[PDB]
Amino acid sequence: TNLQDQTQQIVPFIRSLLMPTTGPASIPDDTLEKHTLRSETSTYNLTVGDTGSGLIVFFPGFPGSIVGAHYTLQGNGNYKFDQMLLTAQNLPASYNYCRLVSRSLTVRSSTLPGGVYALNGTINAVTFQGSLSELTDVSYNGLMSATANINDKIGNVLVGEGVTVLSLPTSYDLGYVRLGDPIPAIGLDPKMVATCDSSDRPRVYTITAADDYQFSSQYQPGGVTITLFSANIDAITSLSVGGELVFRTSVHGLVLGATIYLIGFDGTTVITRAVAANNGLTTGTDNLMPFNLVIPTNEITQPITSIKLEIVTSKSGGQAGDQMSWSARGSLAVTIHGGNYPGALRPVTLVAYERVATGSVVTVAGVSNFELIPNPELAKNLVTEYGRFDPGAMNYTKLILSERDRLGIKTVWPTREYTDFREYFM
Amino acid sequence: VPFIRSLLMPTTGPASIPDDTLEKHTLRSETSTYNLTVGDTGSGLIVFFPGFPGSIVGAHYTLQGNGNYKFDQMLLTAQNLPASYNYCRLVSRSLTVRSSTLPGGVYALNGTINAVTFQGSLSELTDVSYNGLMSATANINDKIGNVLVGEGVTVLSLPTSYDLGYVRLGDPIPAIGLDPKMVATCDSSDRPRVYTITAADDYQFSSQYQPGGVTITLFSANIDAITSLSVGGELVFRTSVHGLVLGATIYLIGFDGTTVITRAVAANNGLTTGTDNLMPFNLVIPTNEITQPITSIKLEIVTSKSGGQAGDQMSWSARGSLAVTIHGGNYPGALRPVTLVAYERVATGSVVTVAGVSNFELIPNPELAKNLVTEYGRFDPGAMNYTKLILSERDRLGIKTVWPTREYTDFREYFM
Amino acid sequence: TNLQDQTQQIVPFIRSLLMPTTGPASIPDDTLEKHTLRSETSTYNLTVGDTGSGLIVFFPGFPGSIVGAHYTLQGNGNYKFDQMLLTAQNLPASYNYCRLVSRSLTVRSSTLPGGVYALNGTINAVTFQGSLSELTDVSYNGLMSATANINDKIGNVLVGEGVTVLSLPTSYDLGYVRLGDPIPAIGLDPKMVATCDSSDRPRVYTITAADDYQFSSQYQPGGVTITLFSANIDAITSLSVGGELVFRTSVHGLVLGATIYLIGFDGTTVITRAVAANNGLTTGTDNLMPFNLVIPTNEITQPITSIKLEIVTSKSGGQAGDQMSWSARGSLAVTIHGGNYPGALRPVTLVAYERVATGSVVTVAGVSNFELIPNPELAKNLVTEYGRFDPGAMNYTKLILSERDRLGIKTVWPTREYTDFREYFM
Amino acid sequence: VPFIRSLLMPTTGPASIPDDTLEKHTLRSETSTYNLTVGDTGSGLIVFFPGFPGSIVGAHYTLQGNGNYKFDQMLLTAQNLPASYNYCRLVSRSLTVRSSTLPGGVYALNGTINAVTFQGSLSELTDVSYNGLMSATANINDKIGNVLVGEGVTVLSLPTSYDLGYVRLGDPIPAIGLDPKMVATCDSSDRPRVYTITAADDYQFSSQYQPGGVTITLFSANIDAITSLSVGGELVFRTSVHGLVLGATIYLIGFDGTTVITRAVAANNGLTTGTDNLMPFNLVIPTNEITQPITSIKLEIVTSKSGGQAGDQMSWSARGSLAVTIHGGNYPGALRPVTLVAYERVATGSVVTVAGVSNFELIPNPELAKNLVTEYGRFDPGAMNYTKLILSERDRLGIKTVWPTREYTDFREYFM
Repeated sequence: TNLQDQTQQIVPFIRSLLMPTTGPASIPDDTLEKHTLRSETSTYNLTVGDTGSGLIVFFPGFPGSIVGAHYTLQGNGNYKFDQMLLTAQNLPASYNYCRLVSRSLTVRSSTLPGGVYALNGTINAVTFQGSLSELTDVSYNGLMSATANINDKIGNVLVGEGVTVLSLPTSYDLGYVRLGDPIPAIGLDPKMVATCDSSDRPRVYTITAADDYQFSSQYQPGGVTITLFSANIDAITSLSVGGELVFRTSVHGLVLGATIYLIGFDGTTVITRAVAANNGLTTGTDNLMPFNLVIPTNEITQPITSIKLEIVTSKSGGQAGDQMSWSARGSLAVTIHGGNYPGALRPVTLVAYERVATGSVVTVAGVSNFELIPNPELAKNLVTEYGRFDPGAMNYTKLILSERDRLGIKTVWPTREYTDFREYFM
Repeated sequence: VPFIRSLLMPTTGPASIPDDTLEKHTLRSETSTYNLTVGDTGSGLIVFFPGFPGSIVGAHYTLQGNGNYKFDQMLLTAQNLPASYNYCRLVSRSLTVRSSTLPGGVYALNGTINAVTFQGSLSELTDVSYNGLMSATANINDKIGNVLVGEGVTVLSLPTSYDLGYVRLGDPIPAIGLDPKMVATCDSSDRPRVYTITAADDYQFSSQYQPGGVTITLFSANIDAITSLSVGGELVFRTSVHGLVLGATIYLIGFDGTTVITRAVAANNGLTTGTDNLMPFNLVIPTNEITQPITSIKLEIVTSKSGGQAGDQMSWSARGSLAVTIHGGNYPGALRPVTLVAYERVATGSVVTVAGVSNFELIPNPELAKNLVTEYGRFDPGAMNYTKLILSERDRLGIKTVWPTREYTDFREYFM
Repeated sequence: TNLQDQTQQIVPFIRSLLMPTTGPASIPDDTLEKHTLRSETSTYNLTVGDTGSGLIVFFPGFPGSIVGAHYTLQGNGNYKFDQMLLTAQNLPASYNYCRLVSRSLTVRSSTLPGGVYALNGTINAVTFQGSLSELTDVSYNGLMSATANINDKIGNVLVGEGVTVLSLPTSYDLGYVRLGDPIPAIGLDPKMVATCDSSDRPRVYTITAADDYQFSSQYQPGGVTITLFSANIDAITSLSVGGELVFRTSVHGLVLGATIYLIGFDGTTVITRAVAANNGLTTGTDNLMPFNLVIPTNEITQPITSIKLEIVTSKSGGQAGDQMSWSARGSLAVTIHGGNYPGALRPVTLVAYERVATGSVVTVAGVSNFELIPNPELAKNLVTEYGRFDPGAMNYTKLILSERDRLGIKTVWPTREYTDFREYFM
Repeated sequence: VPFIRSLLMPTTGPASIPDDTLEKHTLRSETSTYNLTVGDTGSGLIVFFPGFPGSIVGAHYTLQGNGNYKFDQMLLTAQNLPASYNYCRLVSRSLTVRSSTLPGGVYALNGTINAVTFQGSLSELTDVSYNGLMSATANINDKIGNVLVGEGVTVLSLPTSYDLGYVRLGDPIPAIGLDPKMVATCDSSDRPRVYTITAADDYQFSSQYQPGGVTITLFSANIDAITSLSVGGELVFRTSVHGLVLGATIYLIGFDGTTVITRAVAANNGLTTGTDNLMPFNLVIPTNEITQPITSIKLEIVTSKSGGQAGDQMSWSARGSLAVTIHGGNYPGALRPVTLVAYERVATGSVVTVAGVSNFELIPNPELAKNLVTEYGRFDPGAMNYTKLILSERDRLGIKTVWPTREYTDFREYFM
């Protein structure tokens, strides 16, 4: 395939929705705003590990320049993070706002490593209607029993034929999200950043960590470490943590220390942020540590599945054999900025492969169709205008999406079936 | 259809928006008039907020004999909307700026007008000068230049988005306290705008001891704010020199560069060596003390060591991230469409006249909802498609946002 | 006049060269290169002084955002720098290269203050084929003796009529000019700038400052200051000073210091840079101070007219009325980076106004057409392409400019003669 | 062979450029061939200079197991042209990147190619990865994606400018010296590129005493060099502490992060209290020390204290600005047009074959000019207008700078 950008190719909405490789249109709905169309590609040659198996989490509907992430299944039974898939152009560096019109990806392996003379490999895929940590079984086999819809899952497509991910809409009449763009700033630190993050429709978890949890342990050198909770969260962008815990004690000479851990999908620790240090407890008094954590977007290198609180307690001068004890009563509220905008976390497409030869490649190639608002430096030079009026396009989209089971339009295609559906729709 | 009559001619009256937000409301229309005296250089800037749901129409700035501006006042509406209403929604707005002096001869008085419609907020502009306004947009019909003040400029509010919820105005809720200066309101909160400022990344600071302490500015960053704001986060300090005392102060800086609000965030933090020291940030700033618009934020750090020897070294190391939250910031209209009207060197003793009409979809507070009847919008089919068609053909029909006023009179007679 | 910005309107080069407010065209020549067409306005309400007189020094042909400079005239016959006349869009912020296509300015004072019944003022205006500090007589009457051509000057134009300035070409087949564009760079100092300068066709002034020059004076406490030379130079953008002076003496214990001044058009010192610091001398041996100066563009707030070198000599062990003496032999060079580009300094138009009523205005309004090359952030999002082919345009331009004394085409027009010429050509 | 045939098909044979530059010369055609060995990950980056007037074709980089790159070699033409010629112009150039590995079965081997043509230099690219190449331009005839290595890509050189003079090849001049490894050349001088870096604008430094001193990096900036450069300017150091001494070093960093060239700029430079202290910069970097192209530059000041004591204070403050002249840097083709061809994950045991042909107009050195005849160019009127007619209508005819090899083969067949 000889890919070219289609951003000067004017197209109706109904073609650009189902065939996103044609070019961008604008979304016909009640949001009237001056904007700019841009069609953006993404080309990858993913590497096959030593077992032949993997997992390609796709994020269809994401209103920005993240497509997904690739993982390699290790030999012991775990996953290991390879890289996050992106789009071609870094969209925060030139545009403030964004809104996804359509998207289509293509996963295929057909090109025979150097000492190999036969082709091997199969593909299972679904489209799960929740976030990545919400999914209960992420195997190759158990991936299929994730949804009850027939059209949202496909089974044992050969890896040479390939699969095709199609982005069906999560909503309309949506607002433009704010891309995480730098704002002008000067500081004494040369590696100082400041961004304007995506903030409309946030996601808030609340975690009751302890409701009078009694602690009891003996003295040890260096302290005693427990883990107060290990709840699951969902994060591709920035996030903040708030709340408190309230401590009571009857033993003198205790100091406290807490830390927050953010664990990725593959199980490794992504971020360690210290919370308390040299926090001396006083008996007969509700004393407390507050939680004021703000984690920026660039700290996140891979997606995040869980969050964890470890607390290190140690007596100052007991030194031999004595008790240590405290109680905890508090609640904390984790806020994910822009977590409930439909598409940022909600539809998750998983494409897993098996049996593919070691050292072979799995080629992922796609094209995204956005609509944007420029930043102050690019708006001096580029023209924005309202969308071209087309009546009866929204009704025809509602018609197609309502009568979808009999027309056989699916969000996860075999490539040979998507191709002659496309040629019939031509 | 009465909606494009109320949209292209907002002095005619209000009409309800034909979209799918079906809520009981009442239509009200409110005027804003001002006779603006002119400065000693004759020049200045009028920033407009045309899509803004609320009483705030604009802001006035006068340009000094230097290059810097000076805040004059805030252009508001006739009556206060949060004193009698809870929710609000903008239908349309028109705003005329003219010099009401009328020369008695043939050659006119001094002063011309530039007028651009910038598609981002106020602090995102690069050049705010009179010449430098006409770079800020590349659209042919969002800017007009070199228009005489005797003719005038008229500013129109074209939509930024439809299907928008009603926004809560900054209305007083019933509250009692011991301080007679207590103000408790219910601010606009839907669609926040959040900044994240990684201020320090293992930054080191070293200085000689001085009496009183050494003050540095850790960062400065451009943010936009007209209403309630909040700062939260944490800086983390490590040191090895004993006996340091830390104190931080936040700042909010205006469009004229003058400091609006100073809040001492941390005071008398004593550092401990070999541990991990905390300076957590907890600020809420109410709307009632935002006197002018806010353009940037600053953070100053003042460190000092008890003991007092002139050869002493003080040193610490910093890392952290802080987050600034603008409540109701990413609502379309509250900050993003900004119209600037700059007049240069008008004659001394001249009067510049601002006069307009705004049209609303309001919802009354409970003491006045005993007397006002609210009801659903009057249904007309095809108003939305005809609005979409007229705005799709905006370039060929010559519908602008700023213009000369006589061109708008010729447009208005041709449209009626 | 209600100015609008026409860059979306194509035009031939003959209509854009003679009537540059119509729109931008592409220069037909053998410089074949992908570019974008950009046309820019510039509007000013200049303030008249207390005497009513002044001067407007334009720069027709400058390949950048600098149009000119305004100087008011003081009550004691001196001048005083008001401001720089610039283009609306800062072109180095978003473009890297630049050629000028056309330009057309208009000076006019039709409006008058609130109580005044009558309108005063007359204009002289000349086009001078040399640089700014080469002009010998800058008086109101002495402008007319700056050129011998019928069409490069006009006098006694009433200020309510106005004067129009048109830039006829100085050359063709010129390369583009590297604008003073910002660079990606990080440093410790937060107010760090680093630019890529205009450097094609530089200008060199060499100055033999001394040739066995003998100094002798009595001892004053602190030393005496003497001015070794001063010379007329020409600089708007960055320049460099390089060279060396070699000192030789026979009096024990002397301390030398040197400082370089740069003077504006009005006489005030723009830039001071020290060259020698405490620089002790040695008897019986030639010892030397070198010159290594780099002046960036943003240090220069007004056009530079002369350069000066003051040398401060001193004696460490003070004694009442003893002799001090030295000798000098050295030559230093000044390199105005990109000074010899035809248009950047070589033609200058001066528009002097007299007897305008005080407190009134003088209004400068123009249109400048360019051909530019975007920066790496804007070339992601803007289409650039080759110029439009029209044969015989270059020959017709050469014919028009060969017979300009017969056809009556001039650089300095009076207004409404340009209007009836414009309506006849249209 | 005419010019318009030699421009679009450079394998045909060389012609001379029809323009107003009449000079006795001789025209020439050179062929360069490189069989390339693919690294362990399988990916890399070939960076072509499609308009370079001399005999430097490109540079191979290899992507490692981490994110880093490694320099392989500078790809060159067949003969070293500065050994035998003085001056040059480039007429045309065409290069071809594919694998000559000819699969036996039905399916092919691993490997794809991206390719873009970027209109600025190499250190001006924001993202240089495989995926991030195809964002670097907006023209659809300057980028292509997922091209198989079995098909391959083809790079064509279209003009950046015409009516440009010759450039001096870096030929050696006759010289004698005591040192046997003495190099003296005459290199490219016309149309320089000058950078101005205000390195410190009243910066202030403060630190404790340490043995060996404290090293701090003053600035870092992205420059461009394939041939010789120089550095000039000063720094004025003000201090207040006795016994200080300074020493600086300028590093030139390659495209892969590796330090290419280090030069001691000043050393054992003592500071005097209360006066200015000048540290002038005078560096000349010849062409032969540059092995891989330079994309960055640093300055690192090592402060120290004479007669030092533990825990003792040392501090200074500096101002100054610097100049960096790249000789022959603003000449069109030396640095400004750059074509990048990135290949990813080619199969194990496969070779990538860079092979092409370049056409020149050359003037010999005086040892070879006594045996070749040099003459004026051939006269063909209308070749320049026909060239302009082809290039002005480039999108309707579909003439690209990067081609698939099969589509350029089809173009070549129906252009014969």
